[PDB]
Amino acid sequence: RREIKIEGDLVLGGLFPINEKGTGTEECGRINEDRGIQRLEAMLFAIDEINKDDYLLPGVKLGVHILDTCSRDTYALEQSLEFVRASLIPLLIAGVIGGSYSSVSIQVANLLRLFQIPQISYASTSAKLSDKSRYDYFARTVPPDFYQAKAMAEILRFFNWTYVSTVASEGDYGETGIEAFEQEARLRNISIATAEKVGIRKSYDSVIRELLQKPNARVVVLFMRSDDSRELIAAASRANASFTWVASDGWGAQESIIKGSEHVAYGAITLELASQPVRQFDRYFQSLNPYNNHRNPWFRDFWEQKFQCSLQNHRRVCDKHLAIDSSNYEQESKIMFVVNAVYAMAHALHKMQRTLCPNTTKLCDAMKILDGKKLYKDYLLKINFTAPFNPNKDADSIVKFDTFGDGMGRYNVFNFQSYLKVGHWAETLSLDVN
Amino acid sequence: RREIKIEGDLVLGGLFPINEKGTGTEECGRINEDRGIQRLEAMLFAIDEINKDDYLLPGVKLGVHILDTCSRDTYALEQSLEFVRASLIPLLIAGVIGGSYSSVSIQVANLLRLFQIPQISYASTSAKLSDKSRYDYFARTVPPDFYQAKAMAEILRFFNWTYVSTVASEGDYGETGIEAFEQEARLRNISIATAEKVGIRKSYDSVIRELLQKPNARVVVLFMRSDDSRELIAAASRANASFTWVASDGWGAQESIIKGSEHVAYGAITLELASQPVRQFDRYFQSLNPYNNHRNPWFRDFWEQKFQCSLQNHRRVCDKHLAIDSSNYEQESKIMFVVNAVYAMAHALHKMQRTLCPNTTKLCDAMKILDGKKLYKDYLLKINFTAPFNPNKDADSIVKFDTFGDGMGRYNVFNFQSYLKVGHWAETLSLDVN
Ligand SMILES: N[C@@]1(C(=O)O)C[C@@H](Sc2nc[nH]n2)[C@H]2[C@H](C(=O)O)[C@H]21
Ligand SMILES: N[C@@]1(C(=O)O)C[C@@H](Sc2nc[nH]n2)[C@H]2[C@H](C(=O)O)[C@H]21
Ligand SMILES: [Cl-]
Ligand SMILES: [Cl-]
Ligand SMILES: [Cl-]
Ligand SMILES: [Cl-]
Ligand SMILES: [Mg+2]
Ligand SMILES: [Mg+2]
Repeated sequence: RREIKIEGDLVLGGLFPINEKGTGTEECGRINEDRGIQRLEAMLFAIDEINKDDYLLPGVKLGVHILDTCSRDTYALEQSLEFVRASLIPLLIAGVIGGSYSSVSIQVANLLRLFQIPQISYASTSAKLSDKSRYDYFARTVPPDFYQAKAMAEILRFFNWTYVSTVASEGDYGETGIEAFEQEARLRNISIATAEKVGIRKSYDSVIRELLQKPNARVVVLFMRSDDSRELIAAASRANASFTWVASDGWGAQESIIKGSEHVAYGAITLELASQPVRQFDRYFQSLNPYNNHRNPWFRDFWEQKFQCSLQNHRRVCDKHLAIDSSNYEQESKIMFVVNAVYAMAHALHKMQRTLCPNTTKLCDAMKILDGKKLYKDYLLKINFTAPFNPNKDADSIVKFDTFGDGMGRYNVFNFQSYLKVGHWAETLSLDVN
Repeated sequence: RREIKIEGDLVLGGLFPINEKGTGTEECGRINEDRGIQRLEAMLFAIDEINKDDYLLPGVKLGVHILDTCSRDTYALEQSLEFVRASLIPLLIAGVIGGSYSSVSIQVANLLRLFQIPQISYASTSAKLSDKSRYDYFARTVPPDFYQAKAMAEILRFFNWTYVSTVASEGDYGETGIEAFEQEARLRNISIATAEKVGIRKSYDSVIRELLQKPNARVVVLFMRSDDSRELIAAASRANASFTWVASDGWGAQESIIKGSEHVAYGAITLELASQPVRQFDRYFQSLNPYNNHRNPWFRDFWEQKFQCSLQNHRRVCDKHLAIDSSNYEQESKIMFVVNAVYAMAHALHKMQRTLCPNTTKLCDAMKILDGKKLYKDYLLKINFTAPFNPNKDADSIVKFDTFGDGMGRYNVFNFQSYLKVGHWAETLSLDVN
């Protein structure tokens, strides 16, 4: 199999959806450029930055064992066995960075707790992962999706919107989120007219009718995914219904949802995961090409797929001058979370080495037989640090986890006109005038 | 490491506490003769009997991969990695037989569900293992300890004992059992005077006083372990209190508990796991000696430890004529459960091969890429068969599992005089005149 194995005094395992879930027969499909290639390179970028940082793990070199998940649960577990074979050629696995999808992260967390291997995910937002009776070694730099509920209800409780109607998607997201919203609304005196769930355009048209049948609530709180949100706005367009929507990140600040139904959408309050681009990362990512990137065994497949050419005769040959640049690259939204996950692990290990190895920077016999239980509970859960590549080194650039290992809730608010950043929800709400 | 690896068309993995949990530093201590050696040999005995049985898996040879757990959770998981490395030299692991202790079985179940490997335990009685949201691939031939509660309360509800007092041990056993009793008593109108829990002889003496403080209940339902039960009867002896005890298998029909306090114990109704000895097994077990048993790599250690001699110079040499016989061997209480667990797996696989391989006895390509999900839910959970070595082939010799994979509740009742078998509790109660 394909992998990135780089020796180090301590090794962080990594799991990324380098490939899309394979079609019917096959395990893996094409290369996931954004969630796969970029997120993987952001790990390598952070490891490289930590290994040049004399104030972080000055005498401990970080190594990596990066593996593809193929955006599948089973494939990720088979791969994860490398991290656990080690725990017993396999390396000194101090922790695991990943995965992306929550189904992957859940299955990996299930294997990892058995061997006391700390795990930080940069993208898995399911609420299930907050259950420490099941995922006791899991932590994440991204907040759980249920925090959007707390935030959305605060946007209502500010604007005193007490009589509100709700629509929710089917599955883990909609159901766990809306249930969290209901409970947070009940806590803040807010009432529900109709709780419509959604598993044909006529089905969404039926939901709009039930939303009209209670004309008392103008405010409709939405906790749906992208495709669901887009077809319920077109369903509100067909019936020409005028509702002020307060939607989750499934809608967010994207054009996909509002395409051809802009009129019915005006003045909708949406949520989006606040993230700041890692500038130094853009420079590193764009500098990569098949001539300089031999350490990534997927980079040639990535390149060949991106530029639709062959590096190697009925295929068109790749131009030696092709480049990842401003015309074809835009930093993936979760890069900041990948970098912060890697550094949280580095910060935890650095405080551990500092404590367990008095009068040395080097990995002493105590750290050599790593107590994962101690690393997670005593170091990882107790670290707070300014994000490494955040320009404004303020209180909202602090990387910390609550008692459940969940990252800090940081969402932005977006008004519709044209999406406009009308505020944020950190621990508390913030809005302007729109 | 030490192991029993025997090739077969299908392989059953096995886990047994061959060694006692090691002292402080060490992982493994001495050889557990009864729960380790015997239970392991009962697996090998059943595999041998199935491989001679032309009506059970006629054209599929069962192989084994038997490993030591060292009566530890971590050691069992490290070993279990052999079963999962296979699932991907490692063999075709169709299922796992074990472990003994519930902490071992819980940790193994946690690894095994990930790889869809069915698991049958012959001894793990914890209630936690009935939770299919956690242990979805686990089943057991032994019933969960909480069934004793249902049975004990029926002994009260027969004799109309409605005003009853309770004492419970600390930990998984006492607490889960007594809570199950309370709920089953509340269902049957029975009331509780004092619910005394127990984590010094004076501490048990305090409990007896609280039991006296409510002189209304003569009946005291006990859900404690052996050591706890023995010190609460001596505590009732010191204070000279006369209570009719209705106790769980922690007390059962053993002399250990009643030693020096026989008077206070008279007329106590105790529970014990009903099991019938496997006669053909006694013949096989006693026939074993270091000359004929090379397949068990622990048998020389077992022998050397049992007879306190060396097979190999300051140690006394083993007499070539020493033998496991009536003077030193008594079939371990759970042997029947080991044999039944192995056969339930064989019966499940046989019905699977029969269905998935029309017009052949041999392992066809469908069975070669085994669906553990199907084997467990569709075959293992749906098998019912007369116990292989049970003389009276009646309805109480049926090996079956409920929807949670739990084996059939079969306990015996024991009156004190001298312990006397005064009845049984199968699905319903049965008693005589005593
Ligand atoms: N938030 C995610 C999570 O699984 O927690 C969900 C998926 S996105 C998706 N695709 C279909 N439904 N949802 C992935 C996102 C990311 O990789 O940024 C994580
Ligand atoms: N019933 C058991 C289970 O763990 O389910 C409990 C232990 S016995 C024990 N020793 C200390 N406390 N309890 C073991 C018994 C067996 O091997 O027959 C299984
Ligand atoms: Cl993933
Ligand atoms: Cl979902
Ligand atoms: Cl065990
Ligand atoms: Cl216990
Ligand atoms: Mg450094
Ligand atoms: Mg046969």
